[PDB]
Amino acid sequence: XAXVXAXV
DNA sequence: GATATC
DNA sequence: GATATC
Ligand SMILES: *C(=O)c1cnc2ccccc2n1
Ligand SMILES: *C(=O)c1cnc2ccccc2n1
Repeated sequence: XAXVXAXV
């Protein structure tokens, strides 16, 4: 759920 | 480092 | 299960 390097 | 909503 | 980036 975090949106950092992936954004899910 | 830099992590939480589906 | 469902994950990558400066
Ligand atoms: C988002 O809350 C979150 C938490 N754990 C994960 C594990 C693997 C892929 C994506 C994820 N997203
Ligand atoms: C993004 O590429 C990425 C990869 N690994 C992580 C681990 C912990 C927090 C954030 C992250 N972001």
